[PDB]
Amino acid sequence: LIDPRAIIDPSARLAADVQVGPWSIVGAEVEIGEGTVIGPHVVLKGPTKIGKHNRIYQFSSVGEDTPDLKYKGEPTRLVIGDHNVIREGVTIHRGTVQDRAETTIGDHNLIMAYAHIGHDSVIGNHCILVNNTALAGHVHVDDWAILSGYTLVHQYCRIGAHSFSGMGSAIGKDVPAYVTVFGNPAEARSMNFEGMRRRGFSSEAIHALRRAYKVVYRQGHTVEEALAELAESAAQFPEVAVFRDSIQSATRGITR
Amino acid sequence: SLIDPRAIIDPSARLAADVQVGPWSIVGAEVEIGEGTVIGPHVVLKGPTKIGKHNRIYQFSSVGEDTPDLKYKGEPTRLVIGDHNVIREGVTIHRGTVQDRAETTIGDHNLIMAYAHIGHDSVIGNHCILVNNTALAGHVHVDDWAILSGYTLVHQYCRIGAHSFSGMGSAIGKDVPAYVTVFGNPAEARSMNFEGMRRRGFSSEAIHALRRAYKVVYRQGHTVEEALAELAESAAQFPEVAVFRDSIQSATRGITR
Amino acid sequence: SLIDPRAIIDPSARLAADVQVGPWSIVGAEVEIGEGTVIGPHVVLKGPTKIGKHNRIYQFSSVGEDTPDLKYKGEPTRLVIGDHNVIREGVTIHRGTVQDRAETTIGDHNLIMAYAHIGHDSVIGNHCILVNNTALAGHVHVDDWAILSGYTLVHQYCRIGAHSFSGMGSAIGKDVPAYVTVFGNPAEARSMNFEGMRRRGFSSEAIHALRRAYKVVYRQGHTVEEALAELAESAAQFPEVAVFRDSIQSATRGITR
Ligand SMILES: CC1(C)CN([C@]2(C(=O)Nc3nnn[nH]3)CN(C(=O)c3cccc(C(F)(F)F)c3)c3ccccc32)C(=O)O1
Ligand SMILES: CC1(C)CN([C@]2(C(=O)Nc3nnn[nH]3)CN(C(=O)c3cccc(C(F)(F)F)c3)c3ccccc32)C(=O)O1
Ligand SMILES: CC1(C)CN([C@]2(C(=O)Nc3nnn[nH]3)CN(C(=O)c3cccc(C(F)(F)F)c3)c3ccccc32)C(=O)O1
Ligand SMILES: CC1(C)CN([C@]2(C(=O)Nc3nnn[nH]3)CN(C(=O)c3cccc(C(F)(F)F)c3)c3ccccc32)C(=O)O1
Repeated sequence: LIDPRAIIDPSARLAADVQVGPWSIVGAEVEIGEGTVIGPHVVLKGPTKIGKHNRIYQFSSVGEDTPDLKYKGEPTRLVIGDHNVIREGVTIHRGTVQDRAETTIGDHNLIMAYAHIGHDSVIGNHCILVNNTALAGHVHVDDWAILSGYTLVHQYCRIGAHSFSGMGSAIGKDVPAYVTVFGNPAEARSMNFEGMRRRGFSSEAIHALRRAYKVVYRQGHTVEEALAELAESAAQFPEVAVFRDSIQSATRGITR
Repeated sequence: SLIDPRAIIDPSARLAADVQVGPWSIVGAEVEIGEGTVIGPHVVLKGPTKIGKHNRIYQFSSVGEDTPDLKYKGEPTRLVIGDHNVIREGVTIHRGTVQDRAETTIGDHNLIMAYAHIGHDSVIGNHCILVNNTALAGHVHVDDWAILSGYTLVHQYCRIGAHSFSGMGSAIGKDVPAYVTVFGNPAEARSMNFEGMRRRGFSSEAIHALRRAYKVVYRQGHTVEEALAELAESAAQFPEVAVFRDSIQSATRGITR
Repeated sequence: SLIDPRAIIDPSARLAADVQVGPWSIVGAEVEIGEGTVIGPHVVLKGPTKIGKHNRIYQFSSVGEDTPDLKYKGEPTRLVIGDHNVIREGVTIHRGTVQDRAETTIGDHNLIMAYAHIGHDSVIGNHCILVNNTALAGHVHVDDWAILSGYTLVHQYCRIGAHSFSGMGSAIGKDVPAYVTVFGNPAEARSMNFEGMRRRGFSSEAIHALRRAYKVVYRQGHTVEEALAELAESAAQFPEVAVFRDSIQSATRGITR
C-alpha cells in the first residue's frame, strides 16, 4: 500500500488504506485520509490536510510554499476535502498570513494536468479546472464552476457557482454565478443554461435566471438598480439568490 | 539495450532490441516498445500501448494515461505510436475511449515539444510539430507536416490540415484547411504556409495554384459548394491543390475563416 | 549527508562542499554547482552547465537539455546560471546553439516560476521575474528587472527591455522597449511601468523625462530614425532615457506598438 521506494516523514499521519506510489515524498505535517491514492513521483509538503478517496497523479507538487515575495516561511496550511482528482503535474501552494493562512479545496473537484492553484485560493465542490488553468492567489471558485483550458485568473477574483470560462480566457473581474465568459480580457457572453439543465433546475428557475441576466447586463441598470430589481425574484427562487448574492459580493466590479 | 535497474518493468511489458529505459521510469502492463526506442528517466508509460522504433521519450512525460473526462473508464482502449518520434519533457498523451475510436494514434517523424497534450482519440499523422504547451482536447486529427505553434489550443473534433500553421496562443474551434495559416483566440485564417511549401520543395506552379485556391475559398463570397466546383480544374492539374480541396470538402462543421 | 544517496552525481560533476542534492536527482557530466545551491528532488541537470551560488532548483525541472530545434546537431554548447536564482517546479532551460554564441545565460536574483521555458541562446539579466508558463522561443534577451506575467509567449530574437512588464497571456513578436508595459495577443504597448519605477527609487525627474520619451517614439508620428534623434538630448540628462533610447536602437524586429 505504501511503496517502499516512497519517503514518508515520521510526523506524517496516513489512514489505513492510503496508497503511496514509488519515489513520492510525504513530508512533515501531511495528513492523508482513508481511500486516498497518491501516485508515483508526487511531492506533498505541509502543513497540509488531505481528505478521503482523493487521487493525486505523478509530477504534482501539493503544498509547496508560494514564491510570492510577501511569503516569509510562516506555518500556513492547505486543506483538500474528499473525492478530488488532481491530475499530472498540478501545483497547489499553501496560504499566506496576510490572508487567513490557508488554501482550501472542497469535494468532487477535477483539477486537470498542470493546473495551478495559488496561495489562499478557495475552491468549493464539483468544480472542473481544465488543463493549465492558473489561479494567481486569493481566488474563490464557487461550486459547479468550469474553467476551460489555459484559463488565467487574476488575484482576488471570485468565480461564481455554475459559471463557465472559455479556453484561454484571462479573468480580471468577478464572474457572477451561471455567467459564461470568453477571451483575454474575459467578457460576459451569456448564462450557462447547459450547466443548469445538467442539474435539473426547474424550467421556471431557468426562465427566472434568464430574466435576472437581462436585469443586470442588458437594461442600462447600475449594479444597485439591478440588485434592487432582483430582490423579489431572489426571495422567490433560491437559484436567483445565488446570482443576486454573487453580484452583491463583487464590489471589485463584475465581468462585462 | 540498457534497462536501468531503478526502472519498474511490468512482466507483461515487451521491449525489443536496443530499447533503453532510464532510472525511475515505469513501463506498465501491456506496453510494447519497438527497436532502438529510448525512454528517459522519470517517464510513466501505461498500456495497452504500442510504441514503434527509434522513438525518444523525455523525462516527466505520462504516455498512455486514461482521460480524466470519463469518471468510469472503459477498457481496453489503446495508444499507438509509430517510428522516429520525439516526445519532449512533460508531454501527456491519453489513450482512446470506448465510446469512439478506442485508440489515440501517432504516426512517424513527429516532434511533440514540452508540456504538449494529446487528448483521447486524437490522430496525428507524420512529420508534424506540436510546439510547447499545444493542447488537443480530444478527437483531433492532425494531418502530415502540420505545425501547431506554442500554446495552441484545439477544441474536440477539429481537423488540422496537412502543411497548415497555427500561430502561438491560437485557439482553434473549426477545421483548419490544408496549407492555411491561422492566428488568434478565436483563430482566424490569415494566408497560406508558402514558407513550408518552399521548404518541402513544391514547384512555383503548385505554389501559384495554391495562392489562387485560397482566394477562391476565402475572398470571393462563394458557398463551399461553389468554391469546390471552382477548384475542380486546379485540383485535377495539381495533387497539392486536391489536398486543399479535400480538406475543405471533408469539413462538414465549417472551416476557420 | 548533503548529496542524497538516491541522487546520481556524474564523476565529471564539480559540486562545492555545502551543495545539497535531493533524492532521484541527476547531476550529469560537466555540470558545475556553486556553494549554497540547493537542488531539489526529481531534478535533471545536464551539461556542459555552470550553476552559481545560493541557487534553488525545485522538482521536475530539466536544466541543460539540448533544444529540439532542428538546427542544433549535437555540438558542444553550454548554459550558465548566476547566483541567488529561484527556479520553480517543472522549468525547462535549454543550452545554446553554435549559430549564436553557443550559450544560454541567466544572471542573478531571478525568479523563474513553475513550467516557464527558457529556449536556446536566451540571455536573462538580474532581478527578472518569469511567471508560470512564460516561454522564450530562443535567442530572447530579457534585461534587468523585467517581469513577464503568466503564460507570456516570446518569439525568437525578441528583446525584453529593463523594468518592462507583460500582462498575463501576452504574445510578444516585436521588441519590448525598456520601462514599457505590453498586453494581449498580439502584444500592444500600453504606456510605461511607472509603478515599478516609483517603487524602484527612480527620481521624479527621470519618470517625467521617460513620459516625454514615450510620446516621442509612440505618439508623434516619428520613425525610429526620427525619434532616436529627438531622444539624444534627454538621453544625456538621464541614464533612464538612455536605457530606453538604447532598447529602441537595438530592436532588430521593430518595436511593439
Ligand atoms: C466535448 C467538448 C464540447 C468539450 N470541450 C472542452 C472545451 O474546452 N470546450 C471549450 N472551452 N472553451 N471554449 N470551448 C474541452 N474540455 C477539456 O477538458 C480539455 C482537455 C484538454 C485540453 C483542453 C484545451 F484544449 F482547452 F486546452 C480542454 C472541456 C471541459 C469542460 C467543458 C468543455 C470542455 C471541447 O473541446 O469539446
Ligand atoms: C463530457 C460529459 C459526459 C461530462 N461532463 C462534464 C461534467 O461536469 N459532468 C458532471 N456533471 N455533474 N457531475 N459530473 C462537464 N464537462 C464538459 O466537458 C462540458 C461539455 C459541454 C458543455 C459544458 C458546459 F456546461 F460547461 F457548457 C461542459 C466535463 C469535462 C470533464 C469531465 C466531466 C465533465 C458533461 O457535462 O458531459
Ligand atoms: C525562428 C522562428 C522564425 C520560428 N519560431 C517559432 C514560433 O513560435 N513561430 C511563431 N509562432 N507563432 N507565430 N510565429 C517558435 N518555435 C518553437 O518551437 C518554440 C519553442 C518554445 C516556445 C515557443 C513559443 F514561444 F511559441 F511558445 C516556440 C517554432 C516552431 C515551428 C515553427 C515556428 C516556430 C520563432 O519564434 O522564430
Ligand atoms: C498582486 C497582483 C496585483 C499581482 N498579480 C500578478 C499578475 O500576474 N498580474 C497581472 N498580470 N497581467 N495583468 N496583471 C500575479 N502574479 C503571479 O506571479 C502569478 C502567479 C501564478 C499565476 C499567475 C497567472 F495566473 F497569471 F499565471 C500569476 C504576479 C507577478 C508579478 C507581478 C504581478 C503579478 C495579480 O494577479 O495580483
